[PDB]
Amino acid sequence: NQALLRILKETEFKKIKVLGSGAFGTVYKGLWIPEGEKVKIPVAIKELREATSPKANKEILDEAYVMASVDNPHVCRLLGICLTSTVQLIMQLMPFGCLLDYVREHKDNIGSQYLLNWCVQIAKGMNYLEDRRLVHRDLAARNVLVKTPQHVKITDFGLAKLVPIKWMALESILHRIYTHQSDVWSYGVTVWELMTFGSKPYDGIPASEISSILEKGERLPQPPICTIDVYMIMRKCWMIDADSRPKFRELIIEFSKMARDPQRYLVIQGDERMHLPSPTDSNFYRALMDEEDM
Amino acid sequence: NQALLRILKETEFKKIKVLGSGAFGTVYKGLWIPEGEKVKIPVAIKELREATSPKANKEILDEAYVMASVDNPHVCRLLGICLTSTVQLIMQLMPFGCLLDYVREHKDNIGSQYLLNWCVQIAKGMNYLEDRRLVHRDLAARNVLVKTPQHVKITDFGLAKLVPIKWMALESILHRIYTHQSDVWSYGVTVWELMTFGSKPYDGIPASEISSILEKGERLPQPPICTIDVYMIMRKCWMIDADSRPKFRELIIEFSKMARDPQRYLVIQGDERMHLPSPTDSNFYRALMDEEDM
Ligand SMILES: O=C(Nc1nccs1)[C@@H](c1cc(F)ccc1O)N1Cc2ccc(-c3ccc(N4CCNCC4)cc3)cc2C1=O
Ligand SMILES: O=C(Nc1nccs1)[C@@H](c1cc(F)ccc1O)N1Cc2ccc(-c3ccc(N4CCNCC4)cc3)cc2C1=O
Ligand SMILES: Nc1ncnc2c1ncn2[C@@H]1O[C@H](COP(=O)(O)OP(=O)(O)NP(=O)(O)O)[C@@H](O)[C@H]1O
Ligand SMILES: Nc1ncnc2c1ncn2[C@@H]1O[C@H](COP(=O)(O)OP(=O)(O)NP(=O)(O)O)[C@@H](O)[C@H]1O
Ligand SMILES: [Mg+2]
Ligand SMILES: [Mg+2]
Repeated sequence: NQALLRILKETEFKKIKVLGSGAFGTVYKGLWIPEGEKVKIPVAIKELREATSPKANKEILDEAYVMASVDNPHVCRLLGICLTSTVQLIMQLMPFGCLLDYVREHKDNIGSQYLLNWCVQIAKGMNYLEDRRLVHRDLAARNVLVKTPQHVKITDFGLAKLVPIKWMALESILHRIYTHQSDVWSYGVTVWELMTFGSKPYDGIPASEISSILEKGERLPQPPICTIDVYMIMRKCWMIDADSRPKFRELIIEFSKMARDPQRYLVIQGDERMHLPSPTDSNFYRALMDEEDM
Repeated sequence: NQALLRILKETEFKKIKVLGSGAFGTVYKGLWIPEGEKVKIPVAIKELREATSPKANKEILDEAYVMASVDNPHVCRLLGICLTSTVQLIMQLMPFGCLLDYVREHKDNIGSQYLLNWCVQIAKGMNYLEDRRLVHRDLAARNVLVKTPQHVKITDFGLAKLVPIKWMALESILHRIYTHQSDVWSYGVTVWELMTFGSKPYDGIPASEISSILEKGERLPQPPICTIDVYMIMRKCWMIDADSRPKFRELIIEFSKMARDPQRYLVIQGDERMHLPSPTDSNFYRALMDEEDM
């Protein structure tokens, strides 16, 4: 339990490059230098923006042990923490970045088989989080990391009382209710990000006005490459009654069915001439970057 | 089968730094750039020093497929090949280097648990090679790679069908006989390298006079940290009768027995101030550098 979260000394790692910033911190590419060793191992470091107090560190530590205990091929694990004045958090570095930036930069080379398989994998990780009784609260394409193009992992979940309005279920906006079923709403938006190759949802609509447009029944529009079979799934994720939305276990089955005939369900120009994963190219990736079970 | 060996294009990888050179080639730290991707993935590249011909490449390819088919936590797998005029071979890059360079650099900080556990692991991979009926032919501390300080893997085996005199069994020197039993002889020298923290075997004896001294019954001397129990095992690996030498399956059992009470079997000054990593440090290493099953 507590051996899954490594407490690091300031001196055994170094921030070398800024990767980005979000709501609660700045993420750096870093190097871990093990004590007494000569190697430098790349890591990702998130330094929190606000300074905390030794008793606030007790709250952080309690949740951090939980996030270090996940064990699933499609869920990132928190690896370590350094309790400086501003707390720093360490996880595995993903050289491919987040899935949002990935679908934007490769939006002219991504076939339906990849897109559908990413949907399957994100649903697998969320179903695991539900089994562990962990609500994500901030599912979005930026919080799905690409370990390899064939293997994505959910990250930055579990942050309970520590706002991404345009990804949140109506009841989360109005009442601060976060459940596994509002994660299903955020899943639909995340899929919409992938199918639009990374468009901003509700572009140009002020966040303070989103719950008004949701209450009047407007939802994100049908992405051009999405058939209606895919679009109904996304829309069912945005039902006002949370208990009527699909469950993650069901979303696994439906997108796995569609992934077995991906060109029937996504309509992409050039899809027949698009890279798909050969066993040779997959064996190479896993041996170089991705040795974990799946 | 042949999906286990990736055939690479010249343009998808680059040599960036020379790591060392041996009998048949020069090893580089390199980078793989996947087609259509932006990331740069570190690899190790061995360029053979003599250029080959398309028909000689068929021989190389037949063997490269066999070396790409090993699956054991303690045996490195060949990952890819590029058929340039001088052939280039690609495998995982080990930032810790080979065990010979590592034991030399940490010779004042290596405890008995590590050394005995390295002997076990080297024996596990060799026993696997024997189960696969693959003769190593060039086992030596330089051909054991450190994936993490806790996990070593044997490399550069199998150049059979197709000289390190001081690691070779007498029958291999005199008769070019290489068997699993002569690998056991090379294992004995390898353990001697580790227990002397990387001393050169038979230092000051010309290689051309080695078969003379072995026939006369001379062997490597007992390293200062080895009890008679450990040295007796090494000596049994250097018996002239190949079938009287221990089997790798036996060497696993015996060195595991010693690793469960390591200070009784190795006498290292300061050993009580150096032990294995806690579970915390093993979990951290494995998540960052070493996700494979064991
Ligand atoms: O480290 C993460 N991302 C990374 N990117 C790159 C490198 S690390 C993810 C993350 C990584 C995972 F691998 C898995 C899950 C996960 O959530 N975390 C973990 C985490 C734990 C705790 C906190 C936390 C809790 C409480 C408080 N305060 C102020 C308000 N009131 C109470 C006291 C401040 C901060 C934040 C995070 C977080 O952002
Ligand atoms: O590449 C290896 N090391 C590495 N270091 C860093 C990067 S790659 C290991 C290696 C790596 C492993 F991961 C596992 C086993 C293994 O052996 N190989 C593999 C290999 C295959 C073939 C050959 C080969 C075969 C025949 C010939 N002929 C042609 C006919 N006329 C003249 C000579 C020349 C060369 C050599 C090797 C070799 O050295
Ligand atoms: N483990 C990681 N490896 C590589 N890049 C990462 C990693 N974690 C996060 N990033 C990148 O770091 C940047 C900022 O991450 P983060 O601060 O979590 O912001 P965000 O996810 O964009 N926003 P937020 O919704 O608040 O979590 C993003 O571009 C991520 O792609
Ligand atoms: N995968 C690897 N990762 C990192 N370093 C490596 C790797 N493979 C080999 N090396 C290093 O590269 C150098 C040369 O490798 P190599 O050409 O096989 O020579 P060698 O094994 O030392 N001698 P030989 O018995 O002739 O093969 C050595 O210093 C090794 O430590
Ligand atoms: Mg994030
Ligand atoms: Mg070698």
